[PDB]
Amino acid sequence: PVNPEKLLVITVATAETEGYLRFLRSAEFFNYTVRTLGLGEEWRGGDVARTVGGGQKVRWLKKEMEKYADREDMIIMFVDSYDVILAGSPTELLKKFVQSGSRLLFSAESFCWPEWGLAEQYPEVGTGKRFLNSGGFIGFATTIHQIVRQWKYKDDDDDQLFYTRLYLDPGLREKLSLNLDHKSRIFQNLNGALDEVVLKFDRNRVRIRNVAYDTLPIVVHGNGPTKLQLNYLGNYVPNGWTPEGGCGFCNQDRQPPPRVFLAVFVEQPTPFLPRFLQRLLLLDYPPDRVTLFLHNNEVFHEPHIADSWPQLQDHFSAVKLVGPEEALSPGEARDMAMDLCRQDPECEFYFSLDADAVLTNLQTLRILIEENRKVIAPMLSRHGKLWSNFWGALSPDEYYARSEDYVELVQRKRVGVWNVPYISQAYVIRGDTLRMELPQRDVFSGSDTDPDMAFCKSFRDKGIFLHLSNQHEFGRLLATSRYDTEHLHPDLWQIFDNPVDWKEQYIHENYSRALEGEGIVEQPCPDVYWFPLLSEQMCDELVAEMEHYGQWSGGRHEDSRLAGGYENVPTVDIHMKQVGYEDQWLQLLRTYVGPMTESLFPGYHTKARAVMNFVVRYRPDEQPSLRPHHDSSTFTLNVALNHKGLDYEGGGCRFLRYDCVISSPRKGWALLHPGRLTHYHEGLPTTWGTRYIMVSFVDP
Amino acid sequence: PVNPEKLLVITVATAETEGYLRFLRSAEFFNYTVRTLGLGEEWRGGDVARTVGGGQKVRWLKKEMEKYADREDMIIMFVDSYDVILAGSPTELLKKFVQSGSRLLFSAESFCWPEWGLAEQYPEVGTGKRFLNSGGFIGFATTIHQIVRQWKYKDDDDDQLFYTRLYLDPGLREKLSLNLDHKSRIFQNLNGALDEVVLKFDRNRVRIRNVAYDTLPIVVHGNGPTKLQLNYLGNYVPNGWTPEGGCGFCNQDRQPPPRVFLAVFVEQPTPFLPRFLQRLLLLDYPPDRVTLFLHNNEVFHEPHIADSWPQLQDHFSAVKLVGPEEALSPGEARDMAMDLCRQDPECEFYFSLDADAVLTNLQTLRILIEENRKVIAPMLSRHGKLWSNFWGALSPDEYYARSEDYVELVQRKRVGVWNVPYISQAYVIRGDTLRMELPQRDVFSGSDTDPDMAFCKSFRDKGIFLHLSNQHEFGRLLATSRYDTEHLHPDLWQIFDNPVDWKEQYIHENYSRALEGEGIVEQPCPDVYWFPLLSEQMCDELVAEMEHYGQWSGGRHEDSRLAGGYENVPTVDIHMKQVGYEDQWLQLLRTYVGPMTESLFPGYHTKARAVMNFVVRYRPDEQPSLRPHHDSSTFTLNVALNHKGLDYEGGGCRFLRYDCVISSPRKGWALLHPGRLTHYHEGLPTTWGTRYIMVSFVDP
Ligand SMILES: O=c1ccn([C@@H]2O[C@H](COP(=O)(O)OP(=O)(O)O[C@H]3OC[C@@H](O)[C@H](O)[C@H]3O)[C@@H](O)[C@H]2O)c(=O)[nH]1
Ligand SMILES: O=c1ccn([C@@H]2O[C@H](COP(=O)(O)OP(=O)(O)O[C@H]3OC[C@@H](O)[C@H](O)[C@H]3O)[C@@H](O)[C@H]2O)c(=O)[nH]1
Ligand SMILES: *[C@@H]1O[C@H](CO)[C@@H](O[C@@H]2O[C@H](CO)[C@@H](O)[C@H](O)[C@H]2NC(C)=O)[C@H](O)[C@H]1NC(C)=O
Ligand SMILES: *[C@@H]1O[C@H](CO)[C@@H](O[C@@H]2O[C@H](CO)[C@@H](O)[C@H](O)[C@H]2NC(C)=O)[C@H](O)[C@H]1NC(C)=O
Ligand SMILES: *[C@@H]1O[C@H](CO)[C@@H](O)[C@H](O)[C@H]1NC(C)=O
Ligand SMILES: *[C@@H]1O[C@H](CO)[C@@H](O)[C@H](O)[C@H]1NC(C)=O
Ligand SMILES: O=C(O)CCC(=O)C(=O)O
Ligand SMILES: O=C(O)CCC(=O)C(=O)O
Ligand SMILES: [Fe+2]
Ligand SMILES: [Fe+2]
Ligand SMILES: [Fe+2]
Ligand SMILES: [Fe+2]
Ligand SMILES: [Mn+2]
Ligand SMILES: [Mn+2]
Repeated sequence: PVNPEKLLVITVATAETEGYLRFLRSAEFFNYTVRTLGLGEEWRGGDVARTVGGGQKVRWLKKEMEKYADREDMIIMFVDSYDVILAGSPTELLKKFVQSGSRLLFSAESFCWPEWGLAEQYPEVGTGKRFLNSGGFIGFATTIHQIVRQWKYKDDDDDQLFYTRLYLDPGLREKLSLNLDHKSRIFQNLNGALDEVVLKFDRNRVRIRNVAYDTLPIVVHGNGPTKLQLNYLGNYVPNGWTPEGGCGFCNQDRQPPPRVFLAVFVEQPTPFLPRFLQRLLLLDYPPDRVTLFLHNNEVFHEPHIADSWPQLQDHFSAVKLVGPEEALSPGEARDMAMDLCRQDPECEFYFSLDADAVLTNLQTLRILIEENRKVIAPMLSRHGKLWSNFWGALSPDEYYARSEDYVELVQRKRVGVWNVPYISQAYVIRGDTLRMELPQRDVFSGSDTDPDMAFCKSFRDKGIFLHLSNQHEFGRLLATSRYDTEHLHPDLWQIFDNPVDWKEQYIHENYSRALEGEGIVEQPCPDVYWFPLLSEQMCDELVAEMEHYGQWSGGRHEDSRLAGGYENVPTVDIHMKQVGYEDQWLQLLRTYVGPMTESLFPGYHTKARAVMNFVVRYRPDEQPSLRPHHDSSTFTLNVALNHKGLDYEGGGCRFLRYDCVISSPRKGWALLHPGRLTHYHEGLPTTWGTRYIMVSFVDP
Repeated sequence: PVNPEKLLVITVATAETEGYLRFLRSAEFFNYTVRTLGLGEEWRGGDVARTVGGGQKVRWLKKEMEKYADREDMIIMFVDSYDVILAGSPTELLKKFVQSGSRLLFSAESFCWPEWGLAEQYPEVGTGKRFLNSGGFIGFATTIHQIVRQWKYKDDDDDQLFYTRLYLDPGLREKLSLNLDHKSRIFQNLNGALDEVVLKFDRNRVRIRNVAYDTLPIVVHGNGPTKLQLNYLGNYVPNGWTPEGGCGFCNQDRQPPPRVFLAVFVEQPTPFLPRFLQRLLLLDYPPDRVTLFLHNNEVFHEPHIADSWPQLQDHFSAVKLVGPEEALSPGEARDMAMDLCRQDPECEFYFSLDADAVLTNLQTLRILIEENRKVIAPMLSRHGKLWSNFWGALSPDEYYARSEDYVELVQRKRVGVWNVPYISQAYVIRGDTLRMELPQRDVFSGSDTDPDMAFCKSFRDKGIFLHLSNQHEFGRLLATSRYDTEHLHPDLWQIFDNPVDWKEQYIHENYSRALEGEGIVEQPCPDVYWFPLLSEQMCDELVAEMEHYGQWSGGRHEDSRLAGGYENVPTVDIHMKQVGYEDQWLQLLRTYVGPMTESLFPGYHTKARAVMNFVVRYRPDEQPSLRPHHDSSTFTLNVALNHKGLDYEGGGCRFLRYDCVISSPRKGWALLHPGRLTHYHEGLPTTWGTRYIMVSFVDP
């Protein structure tokens, strides 16, 4: 058994990149011994991701190997560091090396690179990989020194070609006992073998398994165009995320805070923007340490920004508004906001937030800053759907693709901080990263590529990890796809696209607690129940939308009411189908009135059918009252839309057979009474002002 | 001015017939002086209504006139008595006689009788009547004596021919100044002039007016085949019935009573015969003075007669039953019953009563006996219709005809005792009339004529008046036309044909008082009303009719009930349409449940639509309960059909949302509760016996 104290891992790294630190973490997990060559030096090996080169690695290794030229007792493994993670122990590594019977074992790959013609000089192998890969090899220090000492070439010459031609010398190959890891027992190069590699999980550790050769490799090399696939594996292997310990690089549990440049982007008509702007004032971060930048591209949102701008300017240390009259494109606005933080050394963190991002966690900014990453984004999903603000994978031409663990992350079956290829809508970028690693102005612009994609690609080109955290509940994403702005209050029509946000804005705040019991629902008259339904904003906007239409009924008008025999009992009103809001109001009936009715009348079941839905207006000089009658309905919904005294005097509902009077209606509250046989009722005269009510004859 | 003390009326009468007494009454009304010739003698003038004759009148007048042969101061009017009424005063009579300028004025008529060939010897007249009528003439005693003294012929020779040939002597006509009353100024012969005579009314007196000649005749002669028309006029003229004094020959205001032979006739299947038989025990007349005869021709009624025969035999002095096994025809049975009283000198009055006669006035027998007529009938009409138990007129061939005052009598605009040509169903005949005036056995039989018509014709042939009294409310006539006896209880199906009687038998006795307020209706649970509806007999017969059908439902059966979502809530029941009683029960709903519902739920209006009508049976070994559910109805009718404790234990209705239980239902009482939304209810288990209820889902 070879002593693990005799094993030395040698790698090359000119800077402590995130890839290098990910490698060191995997090495320290198995208690490896790693000597790093080249830290602080300039990389003279040319463009590594674009062409051949990397000879500077061999030059540095050759100089380092002169100390160990006679050390037969020492085993040395050389690996890359930026795109390599370790998945096995040094004990298992050395046992597999001895089993190989080799004295210097190179990794094998599918492609004969960089000279494809040399592939016939290679020995013929069976199902295994056939050609040498310089990204990783392990052997005796003496044998390695005899190979690397022959290096006499330029810093940008290809290292793999140098090792390949030495391996293709049959005399040298057999004298020094050089070999290749054909079946990936030790080294797993990913390029050309993505469909052979799967994750193998354990309790507190993850590995990869080669399903082609049924092996458990020690070294995972994301060589060539497999960087993102290695990022994916690196989220688990070796102790990234485990079924028992969760993520092992996050903060599972949570004096001046860093100064932050908060940039808000409104690049399309967005629902509930006033609610988004008011939510900025509620973010749990000292506003004296936050600078606000807001780019609005929509003239539709100019009144919204203007309403809240005094409070924003009074809240944050400094504010800046870039409006639609500046003709900025989204890529230009995002370049400008980011460069405003880059050119300010007092900007310690950059926080980009889009209008369709609803942050339910007011501690989002603290949590992401405390995660201490270069770039990190909170996970935000469309409510009840799989769509969210990140991608797990890329198609070969850098387009959307679904990763194998995307659904587990969105559903939060696995939580942590994840290295992902794409993020959007909300992210926190370290300001020093913008200054030292991405100093260019054209991060979002420069191409015909989409700005969101150009931003992520600009960071991936620099080796910057794009982190995504589902460690906490952060928020959701608003549906903005087909937002109809051709209304006086477009957010009234958002009951389908954004139901959660529509409820919080238009459904009464105490509605849910009333539905869950708690003695909020009243019964002022026998079998006439009284519960809060609509918020004051819903009533104010609904009435406003009615008067904006203006076509109130009068004579020649018929309602589904029943007086003495044949008799016409009309109201001055506007029906929901007149204004195009019936489909929306019927959804409110199905979602909110239906379940309330079944709770109050045990035994009754309803789908909330309603042909007659309309808003009644009462006025002393128009029609101030409604004479006794029945309703063509099983039960009737009567919602007060304004305040008694403030907006009108008099009014009220009176149930004759009980001598019971709803003297003082409540704005947004609803009456629930049977419509036939027993509740002959009457609308008491409106003596002053104007009285609005919303009426629905349910289940006719 | 001729002194009325010089006027003498001479008439002939062998007996004081009703016609003679009607004449004397009219004479005494105007204070006439009447000498009657021939009382007590045998009529030897032959058949007067069948051929020529009447010379016995002239023989008696001739002998009487010898006293007055020289009395120039005396005016004498001769008239018939059996078919003559007086309509004017002697003063008006004598003024018109002087105006004629005649010394002996005969009545004129349209027909030259009895020798039609003599009519050319008559003088030519204009529009007036041309020929002599011997029924009435007025003249000086001297002139009359010179005419009648020439009588030298047989008792059965024609008097009119004797007077006619004397009048056709032109020398005698002009010497004695004989004349005819061409334009009916004094005498009005009815034969050949019915369309010229109308009644002229006054405050306390009625006359007749001749519309052809615009005259007011003094003497009305119903000569020949106009007896019934004179009977009609005699009901008014001169003081029969007047607009101010009413009838002047009736009892407008009401110690052993006379013995009576009560004959009951059941000649067809008759509805409510048990109720008729029980009503006999309630007639307000001492039953020790009544003999009961009952002829039943229907085997369908044998059980009914048998049920009540012990009580009848115990009630009346003597009883006799003639059943269907005797093969008697209605004419033979009515002959037998009438002759049983005729051959008994202890029978003082005969009271014939048919099964379709409902006597609502228990004092009917006293009232009719106190009227002191030979034959008298109480007016009984079909409820709300014009059909009744008498005719006002006859067609020329002795068939039905409507008299000019028929509707006034049936509607009781004119009330009194009326001389009518036909009566039926109920009449009281003086026993001595049967013994002295109609001794024949074949009163109803003998012809192919209908028995009811043969009976009336037998009395009209003898000059017996058939009196009808609408002076009081006496009763009604049952509809027996299409009585369907193919049921276990046929009277259940009588809601249409006899609604008044159907109500009194099957609608609860305290129902009406409950509908009119009076605090009988209860409200045991909120909006669940409780009122009496069906009598105990209705419940017992309805349940019996259900079990006689026997086809109770079970599995595979569906009702219009609503449980949790889609759910089947059936009952072991029989629907009304299965047994052919839906049209009848729907009538009960329209007539009795409808108005009660509108009274209890002010504002609601209903036509009592009900598709689901059925009788539910609950049993411990079958289906003892009904689980919570709603009803496919606006309101539900729940009628208990038997007694709790006596017929079943347990059971009852429970309304869940009110924690209210109808623990003790009442037989024949009905529950009225809404069927939807608020009154989720349940049928409590029937632990012992059998529980029946009638259910209707109204206004679905
Ligand atoms: O700026 C740098 C770039 C690279 N390196 C070292 O050199 C190693 C090679 O870089 P990469 O992993 O990105 O390159 P790949 O493994 O994808 O394949 C590439 O390797 C080197 C290139 O010259 C080859 O042409 C190509 O095969 C790195 O893992 C790192 O250890 C630095 O130390 N500083
Ligand atoms: O039985 C009788 C019948 C008749 N009379 C007297 O004789 C009168 C004539 O009898 P009716 O009124 O019934 O006969 P009418 O007036 O209809 O015509 C008839 O009169 C007598 C007949 O002989 C004639 O042939 C016919 O014209 C009676 O009014 C009555 O006063 C009797 O006193 N006893
Ligand atoms: C929702 O419920 C709360 C409490 O149940 C309501 O609150 C109160 O408001 C009144 C005056 O508006 C105060 O006098 C009370 O002290 C408040 N109580 C509490 C506990 O805060 C609240 O008004 C309800 N919402 C609406 C829209 O009516
Ligand atoms: C109709 O109403 C009368 C009285 O309102 C009911 O009569 C009483 O019957 C009870 C026992 O049945 C007696 O104790 C009372 O004394 C009776 N009262 C009177 C005033 O007679 C009668 O029962 C009702 N009819 C039905 C069918 O229930
Ligand atoms: C690494 O070595 C330390 C001793 O310095 C030991 O506590 C730890 O358990 C080792 N880890 C593994 C995975 O063997
Ligand atoms: C008839 O005479 C009596 C007197 O005896 C008189 O009282 C009565 O009024 C008279 N009737 C008429 C109608 O003249
Ligand atoms: O004004 C009211 O409160 C009653 C009006 C009513 O019942 C209706 O909407 O038909
Ligand atoms: O048994 C009862 O009283 C209730 C039965 C019922 O409600 C029904 O007829 O459907
Ligand atoms: Fe309307
Ligand atoms: Fe209403
Ligand atoms: Fe049924
Ligand atoms: Fe029911
Ligand atoms: Mn590499
Ligand atoms: Mn006569």
